[PDB]
Amino acid sequence: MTTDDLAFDERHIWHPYTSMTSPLPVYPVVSAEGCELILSDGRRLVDGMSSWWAAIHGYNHPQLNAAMKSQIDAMSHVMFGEITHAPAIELCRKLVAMTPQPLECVFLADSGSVAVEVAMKMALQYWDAKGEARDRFLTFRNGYHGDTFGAMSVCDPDNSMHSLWKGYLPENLFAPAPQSRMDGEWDERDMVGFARLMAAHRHEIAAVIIEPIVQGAGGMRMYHPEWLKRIRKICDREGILLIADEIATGFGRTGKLFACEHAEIAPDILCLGKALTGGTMTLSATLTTREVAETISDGEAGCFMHGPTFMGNPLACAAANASLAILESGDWQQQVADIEVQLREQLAPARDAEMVADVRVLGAIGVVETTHPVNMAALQKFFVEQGVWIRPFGKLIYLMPPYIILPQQLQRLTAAVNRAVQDETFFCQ
Amino acid sequence: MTTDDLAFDERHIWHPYTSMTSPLPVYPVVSAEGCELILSDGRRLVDGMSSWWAAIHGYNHPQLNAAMKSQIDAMSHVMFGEITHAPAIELCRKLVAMTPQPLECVFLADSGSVAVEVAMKMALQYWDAKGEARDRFLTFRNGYHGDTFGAMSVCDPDNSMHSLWKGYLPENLFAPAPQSRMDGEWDERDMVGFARLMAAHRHEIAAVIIEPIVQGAGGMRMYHPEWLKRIRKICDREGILLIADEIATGFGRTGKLFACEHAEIAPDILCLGKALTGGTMTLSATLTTREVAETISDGEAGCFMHGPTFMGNPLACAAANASLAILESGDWQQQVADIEVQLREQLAPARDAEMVADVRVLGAIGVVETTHPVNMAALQKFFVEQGVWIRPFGKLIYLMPPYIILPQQLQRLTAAVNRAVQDETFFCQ
Ligand SMILES: *Cc1c(COP(=O)(O)O)cnc(C)c1O
Ligand SMILES: *Cc1c(COP(=O)(O)O)cnc(C)c1O
Ligand code: NA
Ligand code: NA
Ligand code: NA
Ligand code: NA
Repeated sequence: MTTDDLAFDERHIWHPYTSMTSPLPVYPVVSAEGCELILSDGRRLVDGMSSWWAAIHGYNHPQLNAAMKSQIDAMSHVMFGEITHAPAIELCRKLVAMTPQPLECVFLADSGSVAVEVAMKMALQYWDAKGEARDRFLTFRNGYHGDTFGAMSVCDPDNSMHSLWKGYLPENLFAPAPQSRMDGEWDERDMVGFARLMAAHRHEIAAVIIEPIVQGAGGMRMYHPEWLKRIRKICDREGILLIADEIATGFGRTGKLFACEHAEIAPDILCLGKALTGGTMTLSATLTTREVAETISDGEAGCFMHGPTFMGNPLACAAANASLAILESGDWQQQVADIEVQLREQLAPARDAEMVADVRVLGAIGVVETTHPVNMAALQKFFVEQGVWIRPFGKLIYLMPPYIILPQQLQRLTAAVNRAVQDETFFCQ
Repeated sequence: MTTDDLAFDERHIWHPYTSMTSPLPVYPVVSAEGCELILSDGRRLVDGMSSWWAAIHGYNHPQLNAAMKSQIDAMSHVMFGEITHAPAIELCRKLVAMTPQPLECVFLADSGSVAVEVAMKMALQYWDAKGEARDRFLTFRNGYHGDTFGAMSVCDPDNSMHSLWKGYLPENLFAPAPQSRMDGEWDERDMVGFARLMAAHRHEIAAVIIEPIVQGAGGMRMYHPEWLKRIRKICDREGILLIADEIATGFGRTGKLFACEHAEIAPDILCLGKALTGGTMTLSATLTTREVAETISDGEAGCFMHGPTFMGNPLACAAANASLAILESGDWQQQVADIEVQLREQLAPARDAEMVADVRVLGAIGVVETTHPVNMAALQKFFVEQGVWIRPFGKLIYLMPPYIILPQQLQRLTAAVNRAVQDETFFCQ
């Protein structure tokens, strides 16, 4: 990449949640290997972000590469309507086995947002074929489920700018955000804003949808698994369906294969993505029980009414099988247990930092929340200079590294974080 | 693929728009090269579907493969927020150059539906920034724009089952389906429902959104370019935004690179996809003008509120560049013009077939509408037997093959179609 390349980027190319009029700098990445990213100027950053949850195996993993190139040689894409193929089968084969028993019907899709639209749509079609008028969704505050309209309607109203879509956006129910903390004391009084919400719309709710244990893009919070136990039971008695978005938490990122395992519960609907394909390309997965599967298919339409052009993309499915294959090894269990300890350990000094509100860790997830928003460009510049890639946001500086990160690598990350939160230099307001 | 594999699929794996209790047959493809698809039994089908538009360069293209493998060797993926890279930059470099001048700001996404959800959100955010109260969308009936909630909102209310989502889905404005046909008489009465819809909602409409010239999966209809020119003026004189969905018509499918060229008009917002990457994997793109792009960033949000996890996916971006590179050769124009010739000639017998309502051709789009719904399972089975892959839908049998297709290959497609609409056998009265 050249001087004129980088100038084309700023003037024409949108980035996630970015201004065209005032964009802040970006760093030119030409390649990536192991737990590192390589900038065009040859610098190597240790990766602290896993490209946002996804790249749990690092980059240029050889297993991943070979599976990818072999599938391309057979065909990297062929339509799924209505053709089938070996990658798709073996992917839905794994997915069903590794998830709770009742989850055995699988809808592959292209992104996390699309899959959340699919769960959502499954819930409405389920109640419409049952003769029940249930169009409402119930979710926690601070939740994040995607950027598409439907999923936007289940995101934190304030975090997101729902005032922006005041009028277009359909109005749902948001219970207070889970106060009791993962590995903390369960306070009964936590269950009232929810209790009353179910009470007054109990007749109306088509589904409850939350991020299990970890609320990701809504603030990296980590609530008490006791919450999900309470959630499974009310849904069970109410009949209303439980949607688990494990698109961020999925595939043992939290120290357990799926996050619902923290409360030994299973959802009625499970959304997966991101880490699904080991951070190689976009793929998504929505699983459900056969009873939902059939009650939707025996309805008015005769079918579940969804089906994107690139459904079941063999290439993606191949990356996915390669990734689940790495996991099946089980070696991830100790990688994460080890990363957890070193995260909990080396982030500990941080709570004594004047700028730090809270430090919480679960699995390969280390969160250090400040009392003021980071100075993005400033901080972002200071991380690179340290040889590390860490994408901070609002009041959060956090780590979520490849499972394969070497202790000395984790160490630099954790050292950059402490370093960065002890001076008021990289903060505003 | 083995016997229980195919059985696992039928019982656990969903397909586009399919029933889990009573799914219809499917065909197992093991690989694919050029313009043919190969079944597990070694059977070889000529592809007339281009895997639903996308595979304009056929399958296993050598340029396509090596670009993919090369990018795979540098990195198949790295987060774009906010990092940049060579595959993304060069893609948007090609995008901006090849589309009408005012279109120079690009937002990369993962699928068509998502691209449409971006176009809509740009439109709403645009009017929030100007203090104007415009939340409504104007669009033609018989249109198709995606399967996600927001895009669902502008799909044909009947074709799509809008009763199923009565309420949740926002209720938009629907002009009648465009009566005058591509290459025919422009009849002024055509513009009365539309005029009157705008007349009473002139003030409310944030945007007009339609498929340019060809109405895709909602009918395989072909309207008269005069509709696009007239629409550009009303939009302009009202100031309202115009969104063209070229996820299906884009990259020369109709005889011109982009279908708005038939009317020598430019949208304010353009959606792209499917053929973007040569149908290798999913990638999307939403371009807009610098006035829209700046009016939104200078709004309350401080950025365009979108950013998918895999935004700017280096792997996909790599595939697209090669596919666009192939087009740069310019061969597509006379390859497509020629395919247009053949469809016109050999689809001609169809109008003497009892079962055929209409026969229309535009570019390498051959359409044969029947008088009754096809017998999907039956029809689908007969084509396979013919050595061809044709995927019929509702009352339509249509062909849309790769630009590379051999005259001898095309011949078979069109001859299978002709056979198939003589008797009443493959149809369900
Ligand atoms: C990342 C995420 C999503 C979004 O998926 P996209 O690929 O960005 O569309 C949805 N839900 C949760 C919980 C996520 O972490
Ligand atoms: C195919 C298509 C879409 C949908 O894109 P997906 O990848 O299937 O979500 C949207 N609009 C038009 C005009 C299309 O042809
Ligand atoms: Na299971
Ligand atoms: Na059915
Ligand atoms: Na342009
Ligand atoms: Na701004």
